[PDB]
Amino acid sequence: KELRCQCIKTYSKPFHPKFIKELRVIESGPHCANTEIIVKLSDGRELCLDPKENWVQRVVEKFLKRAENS
Repeated sequence: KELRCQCIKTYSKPFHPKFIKELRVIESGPHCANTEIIVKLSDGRELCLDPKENWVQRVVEKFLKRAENS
């Protein structure tokens, strides 16, 4: 399934990676001029995050490292 940009907005306040349970990273391409990072929170809500922000990069990496260790 091929979708246009899935994010309407990004969430701008830093938060702890403990609240992320799933990550999707969709590189830019014909479908969407921007890379999108979509996180699923503990309770199933989803947020998009700005891939360019340092805090976002850090939170994604911390989630990935935790998830890789189960």
